[PDB]
Formats: sequence, C-alpha cells, structure tokens
Amino acid sequence: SDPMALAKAKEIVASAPVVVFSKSYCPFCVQVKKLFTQLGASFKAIELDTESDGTEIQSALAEWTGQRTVPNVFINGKHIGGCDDTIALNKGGKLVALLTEAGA
Repeated sequence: SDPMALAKAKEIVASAPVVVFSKSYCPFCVQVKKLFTQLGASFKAIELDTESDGTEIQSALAEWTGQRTVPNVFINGKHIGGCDDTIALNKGGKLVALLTEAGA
C-alpha cells in the first residue's frame, strides 16, 4: 500500500469537518470525542484497531504529520495533533472557533 495508504488517510480527512484517527481502547481518544460532543461538535472517527489497514495508515499519518500516537485530530483545515493539544486549544476560547468555521 504505502502511498496508497497515505491517500486513503488524506481522503478520509477530507470531509470531515472534524476527523479523529483513533483506537477502540485508547483512553485519551475518548476524552477527545467527548469534548466535541459536549461542545456541540460533530465528527467522524476511525478506529484503527477495527480495520485491516489502519496500521498502515498509522504509518502513513506518521510520515505525513510526524504524529505516531493516537488520536490524530483534524479539523477541516488539517492537523491539530492529539488530545494532548486539542484541549489546550479549548483553554483559550478558540477551539470553539475552528469548529465553528468548519461547521457546528
């Protein structure tokens, strides 16, 4: 797959608005998903452990964005990073913006 993988990855992120690459069993990914939901957001999630490819993706996402952990939050305009970040963008009443611009 490889570049075939990197495509699907990108394909996914496009539409969106929000996209969280994720695993089923990831504590943090769930904090994210909630944050959105309790924000009035709307997203699309992709549990990579579920899918047969998802591991290649993860490799793709790594090359592409340098983030090997999950989740991988995208808000329309590309890469936000992790939960680890997404929250901090909510500290300052901004994450509500980017989400709005993308649609809530």
